[PDB]
Formats: sequence, structure tokens, C-alpha cells
Amino acid sequence: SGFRKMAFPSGKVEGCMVQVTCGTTTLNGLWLDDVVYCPRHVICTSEDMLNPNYEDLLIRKSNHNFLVQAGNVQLRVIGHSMQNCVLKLKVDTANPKTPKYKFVRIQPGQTFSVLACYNGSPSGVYQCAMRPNFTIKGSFLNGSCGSVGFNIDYDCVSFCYMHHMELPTGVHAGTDLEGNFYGPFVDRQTAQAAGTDTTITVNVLAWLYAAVINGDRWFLNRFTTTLNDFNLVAMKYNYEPLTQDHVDILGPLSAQTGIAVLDMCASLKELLQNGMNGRTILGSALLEDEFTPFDVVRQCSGVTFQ
Amino acid sequence: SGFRKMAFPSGKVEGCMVQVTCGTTTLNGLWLDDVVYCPRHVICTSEDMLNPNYEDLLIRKSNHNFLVQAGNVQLRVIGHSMQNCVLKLKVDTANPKTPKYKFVRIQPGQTFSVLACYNGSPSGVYQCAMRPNFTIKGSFLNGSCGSVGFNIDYDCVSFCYMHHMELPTGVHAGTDLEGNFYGPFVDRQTAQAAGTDTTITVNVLAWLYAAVINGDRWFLNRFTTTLNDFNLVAMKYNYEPLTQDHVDILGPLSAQTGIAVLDMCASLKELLQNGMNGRTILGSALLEDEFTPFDVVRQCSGVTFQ
Ligand SMILES: [Zn+2]
Ligand SMILES: [Zn+2]
Repeated sequence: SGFRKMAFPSGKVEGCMVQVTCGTTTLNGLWLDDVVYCPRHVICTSEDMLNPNYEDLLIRKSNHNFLVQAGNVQLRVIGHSMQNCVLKLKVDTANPKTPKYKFVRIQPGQTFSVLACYNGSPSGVYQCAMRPNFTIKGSFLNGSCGSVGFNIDYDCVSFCYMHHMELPTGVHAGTDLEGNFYGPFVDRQTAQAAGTDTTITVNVLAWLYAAVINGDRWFLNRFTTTLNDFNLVAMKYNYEPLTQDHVDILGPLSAQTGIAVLDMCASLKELLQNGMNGRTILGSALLEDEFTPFDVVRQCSGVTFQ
Repeated sequence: SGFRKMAFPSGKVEGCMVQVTCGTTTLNGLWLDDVVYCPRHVICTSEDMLNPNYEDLLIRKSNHNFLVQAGNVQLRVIGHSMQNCVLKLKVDTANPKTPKYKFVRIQPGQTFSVLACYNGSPSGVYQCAMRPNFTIKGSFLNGSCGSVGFNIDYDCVSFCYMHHMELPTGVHAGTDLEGNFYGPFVDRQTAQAAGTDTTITVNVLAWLYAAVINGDRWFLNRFTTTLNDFNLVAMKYNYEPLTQDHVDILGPLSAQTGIAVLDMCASLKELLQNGMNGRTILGSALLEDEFTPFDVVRQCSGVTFQ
């Protein structure tokens, strides 16, 4: 028993991180097969970032202007191209440690593990969620750009995030591995507004089911409610509205605990209107929304990977 | 910027986990050089665990009674021995993926990463602290026994914990890699009492310094205090007393923020007597004690590993 904010094992990804250097800028890249992916602003100086013309900047660079260093070995750049906001550097050596991988564009509310890297070396790993406003609340210092987020399904690595920038508000923004930003952000150093950050209601509910499985049941009241009356209360507290798809995803958890989804919603409503009153749930005095329904079943059943 | 409960990259450890089977019981083992370490109760049945005579049970077992499986390959057991509460199985093949490693017995309040494994396959990784009562609050299901905790220093892996059992209270207990339990526990299925769990005060202080570095400064009052007057208040709330060694360890953080240790203590005292009043610090409504002073500097400077 017990419940922890758990990350995926990072072994398969550690063998794919490289150091990419262009001119003076150095950041991290992802080496899969014979191509290296990295943020395109590796070609910018501190002054270029205020208003960069990436096309014009990329024309001035040749294949030999890029230094790719795998741990302590240099890959030869024989081809470069720009796909949206990432650079694809084609090198001469295919990564012998390339795992089975896919590129995926996740949706808000989904979770993934981040391997924070500096100078192409892994520093730590943590689990987080894509917020409804397409930001993440991560931990990144200068030089962490190019760090990637990922999920693991059995033996396959699903890359879903590449880190690009910290906004003036302290939150973080990035792209999928095709270089398309999550959210309305651009790789430029300017004031950019993130929308209202809402709470991922389906994840809160999944967490409450985890609490029941692990012995915390004080929050279970004997009331019930309807989807409409619940969403009316949720919206007042900046909670994402609940749909039937969400109710369907929670089905396995409802069956294992004998607690109907709508009954759990009635419990959550009471917590929103009345608060926790100095109590905790799974050791927390706030409602957690960084566990999906799939995360809860994985941790409460013991799923493994290769 | 930002602050996350961060674990070490687990790559170096993933290549060391094996499946150990004796009779019907199967759990995880740690394969370093030509020896495999695992909990000795792998030789017990469900009925043996109530009152096991490990010496007498081990006599009935021969080298060929143990099945060691590395992923999908079998190591031949050519020697077995019992060191305290662990079994040392000497095999015929040295692990080609053996990293530089040490065995270390950590002290309460120190943190480490756990790689939770089932059937010798990694499931996830999380960071936790050894409580002052020598328990950990982990996430473990049946078959997770033999999972290890570890730290990383540059390129060397320090193994500090092997998981052995869940107490009837839901908390977890285990040994160092020499088989000596942390705490007064024994590998027997009986009611065992853990002492009072106290809050690791030096870690709370380090966390408060992390908050200041990251922009949360509302809790900074303009009072001060003495070590004696502070410890008098701490003890009333089940907080570990502060010593001069603790003040010395916090020195680098005091210098970087310009806030004297004793001034921070005065701020913490106020939080203990008055509470948070519905506010948060680094996104938390409780005081966190699972970050050491060393963890804070590592995450606020960008330390890396190989
Ligand atoms: Zn950058
Ligand atoms: Zn066991």
C-alpha cells in the first residue's frame, strides 16, 4: 500500500541525451536513430532571442557549425533542417541505444515524466501534468532546454514534450517532438500570457479513489448529485467540467471500490464548498490533480516495463 | 526556476535488478559483480513468515533451489550465504552493467530514490526520506520486496536501502545492503511498533530557503529568536530539535539569500503557532521535510551525473 508521485524509470531515455552546441549556445538534444532533435533557438545569441528571424539566422549556419557530443564522443553533422520550432540534425552514426519509440502529442490533463538535463547529462526525474492552459509547472534552470518528457508503454517510449522556455511568470512551455508548441506560445523572449489555469477534475476524482483504496474515507459523505448540478459548482471554483467520457474512464475504479462516480462527485462538491478543515487526504492538505485514472490503476496494481 | 520533488535518474540501477525465485516465492534481487543480494525471506512460505527459523529453513535449500533470472536469462547459483537479513547468492556471471557502487547506511532525515520493481522489472521511481523512526512512507505492493533505494554522486551509485516488509500500519521497513534493519524491526509477520514520527526540522528550514529563492517570501517575519527558545517550541509540535551541526549545514543557503538561520527559525516558529491560514508555500499547504539542504542546492544549481 501507500501512494507516491511516481515517475517512469528513465534508463531508456538517458541513453538518448546529447549535448548540442552551435556557436556559443549549448543545450540538450535527443538522439534517435541517426538524427538529433533540439530546440531551434540553439542558433540564437542572448540578443537574438528578443526578436529572432529564425530562417535568416539558419542560413548563416553550415553543417560544421554544430557540435554534437554524446557523453564524450562527437557525432558528425551531415545534414540539418528546421521543422517548426525544432532542429533535425542528421548525423553519421545511428544511436546504438535507440529504444522502440513513438512521437505523441498529449492532451491537457495528461501526465508524463520529465528528465531534466544540463550539458547533455541527466540531473533528475519528476512527474508532472500538462495544465489546461498548456503550461507545465516544472523545475528548470538555464541550459535545461532540450530536456524531454516521456511516457512508457511496456517496452516503447512515447516522447511527448521538449522543453523550450520559461515564461516571465515562472511557468514553462515547450513543443511536441514535431516542433509544434503546446499552447499559443512562441520561442521568443517577450511577455506572453498563459490563460486561466484550471483544476483537472477527472484527475482529482481518480486521486480520491486512490485515497479510498488506501484507507482514507472520511471525505465520503452520504449525499449524491447530478452531472449538471456538479459542473455548476465546479465552474465556480475553476474546475474543469466533467463529461461522460470522464465518467467512462473512471469505471474500473468505481467497480473496484463499490463507489459510484456520481457519489464521488457529491463528496468532492462538499470538499469544494466546505474545505478540508485542517485534515489531509493521502498526506495532502490540497486536492491533487496530477494523477490520471490510468496512473492510479498502474500504481495500485503494479504495472512494469522492460 | 520552480521546485519539484525530484528523483535521481535510475538508469544505472535498472541494469542491476533481477528476479529471484526460491520454491514458490519470487521477489527482486540486486546483481552486482558476480553476487546477487535479496531479502532472506525469499526462502519462506506464507505460513513460515509468522515465526520463521531462518537458519533451519536455509539448511533445507541447495544452490540449485534458487532461480535467478536477469530479464530473460538465467544465472547459475554456485554459492549461497546469509548475512544478517539478506541472502548473498554467488553466481557464475559477473554483471556486465555493474556501475561504480558503494554500500552506505544512511541516517534518519536523509533522502534517497526508490526504484520500485516487480518480478525483477522496474515499475517507477520516487524520492523519499528515512523518517526519524526508521520507517519510510513508500508505495509498495506484493512482490516489491527486494526493491532498493539509492543516491548518486557523480558516477557512483550509493545503495542505502533494500525493501523487506510492510507493517500493519501501512508504513515500510527494510535494511541496508549488509542486511541490518533500519530501526528495531525484524523480518517476521507480527505486530511491531514504530516510534513517534517527528518532523525533520533541518529539512523544513532548507525547504523554506528554497521558497525564498523561488519567490515565496510572505512567511518572512521581522522577528528573531534563540536556539533554545526555538527548540522549546519545536518539541511541543513534535519537531526534531536543532543543533549547531544543522546550523552549519544551512550556511551556504543563508549566504545566498542573505537570511540568517536564526531569522528563518523565527519565521518557522510563527508558522507553527499560527498556521498557514489557507496560504501555500511552493504550492503546498503543509510544511515539507523531504528535502535536505543538499537536495535544495543540487536543484537550485543544476548538478548532473554520468
Ligand atoms: Zn533556451
Ligand atoms: Zn516480502
